Amino acid sequence: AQYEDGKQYTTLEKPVAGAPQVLEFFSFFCPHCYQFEEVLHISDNVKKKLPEGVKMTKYHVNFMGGDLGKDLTQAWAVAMALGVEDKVTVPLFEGVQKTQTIRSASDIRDVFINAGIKGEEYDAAWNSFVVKSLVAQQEKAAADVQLRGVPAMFVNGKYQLNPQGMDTSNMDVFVQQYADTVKYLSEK
Ligand SMILES: COc1ccc(-c2oc3cc(-c4cccc(OC)c4)ccc3c2CC(=O)O)cc1
Repeated sequence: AQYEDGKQYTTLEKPVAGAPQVLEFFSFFCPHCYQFEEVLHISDNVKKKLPEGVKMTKYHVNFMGGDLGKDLTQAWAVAMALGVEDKVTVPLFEGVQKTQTIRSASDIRDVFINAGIKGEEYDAAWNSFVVKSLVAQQEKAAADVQLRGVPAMFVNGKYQLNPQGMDTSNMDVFVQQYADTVKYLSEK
């Protein structure tokens, strides 16, 4: 078998029902997550290898960064509620890891302000029960698979990507193996 459990992916002991087709977990504090987003563009290359109907879901996690870690998960909920993931992902990553200018909830907000989101919209979304729910959903999804590491990707609540079984001498080969794997799992 060219794909085998334990190599390119692992299988969940207890599967999760009702999960999204493709589910990614990441942390703006997470060094490999910065690489998947800015250097390797994992999500985008996965997306391009799937049918157009497949739903990709990406969630932030709490277990890195203490207080800011949770602030970031609420802010990611704001980003999803407002639909501006594509406007704030890069500045969030660089604020936390490149310039290290994100050191409080107020600096996170600055990112959205600079990115074009009006102060009133941000604060209204930040404090909304819609966002509280989106925070709960992110947490719940993570809880379902006892997530202790990011970046992580799960396919149909049953399969987890195992980047440790993939060649890393070449960034492009590595993301294609990763993307081709997601496609193979999406079809099991
Ligand atoms: C859930 O926990 C985990 C999450 C991710 C990893 C992981 O992240 C990785 C990133 C890269 C990389 C990134 C940017 C350029 C680049 O150059 C080609 C290579 C390469 C390999 C890995 C691995 C696997 C391993 O460590 O063997 C491990 C554990």
